[PDB]
Amino acid sequence: AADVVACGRHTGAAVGAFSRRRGFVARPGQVVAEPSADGRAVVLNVGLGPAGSATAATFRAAAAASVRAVGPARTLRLDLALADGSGVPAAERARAVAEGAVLGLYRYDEYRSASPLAEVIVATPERRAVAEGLAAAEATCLARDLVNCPAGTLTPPAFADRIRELAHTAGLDCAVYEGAGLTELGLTGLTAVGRGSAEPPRYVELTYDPPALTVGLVGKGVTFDSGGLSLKPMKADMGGAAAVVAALTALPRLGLPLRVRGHLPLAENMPDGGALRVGDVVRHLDGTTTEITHTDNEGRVVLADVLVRASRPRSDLVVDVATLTSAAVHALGTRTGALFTPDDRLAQTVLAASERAGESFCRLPLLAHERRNLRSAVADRVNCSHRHGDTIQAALFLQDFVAAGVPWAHLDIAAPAYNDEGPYAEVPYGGTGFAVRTLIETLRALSEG
Amino acid sequence: AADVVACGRHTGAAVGAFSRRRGFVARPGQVVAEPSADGRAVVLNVGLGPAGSATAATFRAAAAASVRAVGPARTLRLDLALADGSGVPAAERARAVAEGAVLGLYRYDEYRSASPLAEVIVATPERRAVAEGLAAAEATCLARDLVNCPAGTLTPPAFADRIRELAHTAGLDCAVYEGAGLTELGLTGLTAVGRGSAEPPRYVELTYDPPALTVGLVGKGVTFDSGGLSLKPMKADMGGAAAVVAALTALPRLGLPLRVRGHLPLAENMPDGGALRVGDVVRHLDGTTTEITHTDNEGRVVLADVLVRASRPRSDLVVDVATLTSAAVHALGTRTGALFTPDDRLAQTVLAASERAGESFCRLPLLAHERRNLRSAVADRVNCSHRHGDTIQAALFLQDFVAAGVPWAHLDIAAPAYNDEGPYAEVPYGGTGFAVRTLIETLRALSEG
Amino acid sequence: EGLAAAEATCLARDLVNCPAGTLTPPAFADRIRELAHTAGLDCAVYEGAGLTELGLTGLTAVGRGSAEPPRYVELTYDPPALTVGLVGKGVTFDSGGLSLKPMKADMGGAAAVVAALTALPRLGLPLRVRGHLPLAENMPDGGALRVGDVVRHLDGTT
Ligand SMILES: [Cl-]
Ligand SMILES: [Cl-]
Repeated sequence: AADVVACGRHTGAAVGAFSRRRGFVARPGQVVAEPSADGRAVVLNVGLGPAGSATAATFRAAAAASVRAVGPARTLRLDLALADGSGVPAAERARAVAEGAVLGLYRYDEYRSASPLAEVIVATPERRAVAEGLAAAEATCLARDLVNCPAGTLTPPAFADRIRELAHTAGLDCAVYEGAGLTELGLTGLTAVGRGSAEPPRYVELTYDPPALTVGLVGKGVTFDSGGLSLKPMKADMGGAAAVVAALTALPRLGLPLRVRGHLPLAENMPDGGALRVGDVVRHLDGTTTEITHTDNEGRVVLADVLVRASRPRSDLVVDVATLTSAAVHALGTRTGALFTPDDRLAQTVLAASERAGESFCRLPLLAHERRNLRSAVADRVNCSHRHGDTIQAALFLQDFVAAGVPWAHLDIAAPAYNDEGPYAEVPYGGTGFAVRTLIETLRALSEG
Repeated sequence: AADVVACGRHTGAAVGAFSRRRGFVARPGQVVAEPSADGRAVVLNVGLGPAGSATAATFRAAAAASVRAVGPARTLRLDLALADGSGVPAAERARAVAEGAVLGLYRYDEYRSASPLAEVIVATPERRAVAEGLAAAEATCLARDLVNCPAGTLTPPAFADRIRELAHTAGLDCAVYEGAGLTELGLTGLTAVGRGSAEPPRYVELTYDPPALTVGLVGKGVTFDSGGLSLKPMKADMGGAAAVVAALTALPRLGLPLRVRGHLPLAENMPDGGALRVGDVVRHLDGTTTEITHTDNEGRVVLADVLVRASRPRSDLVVDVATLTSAAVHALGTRTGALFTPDDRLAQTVLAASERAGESFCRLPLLAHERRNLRSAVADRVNCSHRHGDTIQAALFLQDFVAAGVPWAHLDIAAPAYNDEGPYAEVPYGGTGFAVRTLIETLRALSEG
Repeated sequence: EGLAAAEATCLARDLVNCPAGTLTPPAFADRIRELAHTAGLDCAVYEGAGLTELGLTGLTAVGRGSAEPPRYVELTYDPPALTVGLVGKGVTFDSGGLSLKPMKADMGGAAAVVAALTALPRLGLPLRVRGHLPLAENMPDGGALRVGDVVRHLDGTT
């Protein structure tokens, strides 16, 4: 038997006298606990708001609120997806409730010294949708764990080792490049940025090959970013690599008819007697040059050569994900990512995917007039203009390295990848796993078309 | 006879040997001067780039480059709009060339102590288009003059006087509110913000009533902003009011079948023994309250009551224009404005209008999750969260004051209203008149539908 | 005369413009050696133990944080009755060290001295001129010069 049962209630739905006396008015995520009818167990009444305004995000948030209110129970049954009357179809309700339950239960206690809850059950006939939601949420929590991991544990070599182990679990193809084998690939930005650190850099390629469409995902894996010699105005700057790895791990379970390759440059950015210097010039894999005008804009320099490699003459589409710029957050706020692409059809695909996933993105323009801020007196471009517009300038910088004719999108997720404000809804303090579920929904949509 | 004739040349078009020897390759805006065939005058060869890639902006920029290269000539004939072969229709070429000529000739020398050019002629059969372009550019230059004017000359009372004089020129209806007559309107934000200054505030309503659609335009007219007691991290913070006034002055010439009302709060924000204090609460015209948490976010507080008045139970649509937030510029850069509206159809109308005008805007989202950053411990809202996302938060703040059911758009033009980098194309250093031409094109489109 | 003076100026411009990753102290010493060879200016490059022997304590202390080792170069034009010594600061990259700045152009003095010396054989001045060129990077590092450290100089002062 369930120790606790969570009942979804839209505004106007009947609850008992005790629930009314406690102030239950079905506000989204409001929870009031009471004894079960027979007095042997617990019932949670959980608000879903007005039936007419409810979305999948309402259900996701209500499930997370339910799991947070479980107390010392061993078993919890969520009946939330059985609540009908909203416009959210049964399968969408089931998927969202399953996701919210896993996301809301997430804890990162690995590094504390010194959970009665053994089973969460989602009630619904939509078993496929439950499975899909659990898998998406489990992938999100993998990314959360990677971001939360101290940089001393998750070094570039350790991260490469972890990716290899994850790949083995579905027999994703995995190649790890290190030392002389890495030098051979000509990823000059990665090796230049990574050299100051005592930890050597790594490059990992991770392939799902279950198709007619091949998608390349590029994820920024800076495991610790101190700003280098220039300083910042630090373990979470591998959030892009975390999102890409996690999305790839979810694909074998979903069984999408789509080939997907992950490209993952891993490094630390540290000050040191041998660190990358202001004024240095990097000669990239495509023969073009970048002048290092600020060592804290290292991400774009690392990604450059990987985008050349990923788009070389073959992937039909390349998507990069990176915690790239701080300028983004000033106008967009802390919970919204930035999307760049020249392809309007790809923009709509990514944006609709983010809406299904409950993740907030804003498309920003690849402004031609900001290219003047890439100009260098010495090299082909700079990595920092010291002027306003760095979020757009970084996107334009990356665009230079994507081979002619290859559709491309760039996701700048610096702010929403790490929550330094309190927990809310299904999102914890700290590493969030932001963009995992957007990526999965994007890949699902691309596989259909 | 013309002392100078400017000839438009697309890439591949024939020029003489001298022009080739000087390096003329028809780059957009490249100018090479040479003797006329008879040796009595001057010819400018002016680049228009590849015929296939040329836009109206190409023509606007080429015309501005031509006028800058005139030397001591008394008369200039631009033949640029006669260049065909691009996809830009003849009327669009003529309008753009006329605009670029006026915009490129602009100078603000009123305050220097101690122009042989008497006539600029645009050659084309499209005389209506030339007239339209000259009028749009003349309105833009009016806004440039107002922004460039020292704050000691353009005080709130002086600005109100200037608007009255401008209105008289077409018999636009004009009402100026001051002193006790101003107090009666209940524009509490304007009177609170304006009180520290020795200059009293003004409120001006300016109406074009030549229609079935009535549009309200609200323009922020802070003639000098010191930041108040809180300080800034200053004469150009009336760029929104300048744009609105200038757009209104252009309507009688164009003769649009559309009623348009301008609403213009004018004030200085100064530190003083009687200045607005951090912690003060403003009770607005709609009965709601705002807590002043930072005196440098005064614009939104001034606009609040005017939006109540402008949308009160009647205008079919309200558009506000304001140099509102500095956060905008960090990710968008210095040459792009921010557009906010909940109405997708209105967004497309404004964006297409800006494209016709050659002005850069980016639509940003009214993010529901940023409303939590409007919360106050004392009042209904704050004017500053001290958190990231202020550009979005300011838009949400303003949205609160627009009456239910009234379509609304907000243009945040803080960065592109004043060019503190060098002149380029048709844009000078200093006051730019940004958004005048977007507003005119928006009103044209609305009048058709 | 004008072409030669301007060509020397442009040599200095090239050295200053060169990225610090290319123009390291060892690379700069190599370039000076090659320039000297072109007129047979006498050139001595001091490195490692040979450098330590000269007792240029300030140079070795400042230069130690960097992965790049310091160099000291003496470059002599000896075509005279007057002998002039030119000393040029050759910090090829200055990060500020551990204290930080409030960076490749801090070898402009060494560049000017080297370039002036290269112009003398063409002009044929009846004057002996010696260049003295300490070359190093100033970097933060676990082994970098510390605030509070004391340098004992070649003259015994601190
Ligand atoms: Cl970067
Ligand atoms: Cl404001």
